[PDB]
Amino acid sequence: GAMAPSYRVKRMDIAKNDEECVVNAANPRGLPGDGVCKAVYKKWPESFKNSATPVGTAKTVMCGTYPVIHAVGPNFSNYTESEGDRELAAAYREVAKEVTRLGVNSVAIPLLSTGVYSGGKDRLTQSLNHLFTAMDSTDADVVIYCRDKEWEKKISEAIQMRT
Ligand SMILES: [Cl-]
Ligand SMILES: [Cl-]
Ligand SMILES: [Cl-]
Repeated sequence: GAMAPSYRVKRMDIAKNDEECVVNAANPRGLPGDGVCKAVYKKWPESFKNSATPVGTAKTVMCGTYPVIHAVGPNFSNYTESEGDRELAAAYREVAKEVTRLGVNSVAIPLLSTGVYSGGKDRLTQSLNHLFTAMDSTDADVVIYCRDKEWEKKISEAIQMRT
């Protein structure tokens, strides 16, 4: 575990993370995809061997000794708000299980279902709060990656509020 487990947020490409493992915002079929998923595919393409896994689940594949945790959030274009919310909470709980199993001291994580899976809605708070529900009981240092300046400010504020 980390000496004093923390939450941080960085505005940069998760493919250049400084953590012991990464969470991919994966699709269920293990395809290269776009956004985070495409950056992860370019950096760790070996990790997409048998990475296909259902919505609401996480599947880890090694790239050398570096773990890639393929987390499949729901596409809110396809799910109702109610059912999408259940599956988004589930994917984060499976991430917490994998991070614990691997014994890592840090993890890089994107906000699942906030990009092309958002169904055109702002899901910062929804996705962030499910991340906390899952990861609060783990002792890994969590580093949340985003791309938007206003999102970085809002995520930083949400972290500080709890402290
Ligand atoms: Cl960057
Ligand atoms: Cl997404
Ligand atoms: Cl973002």
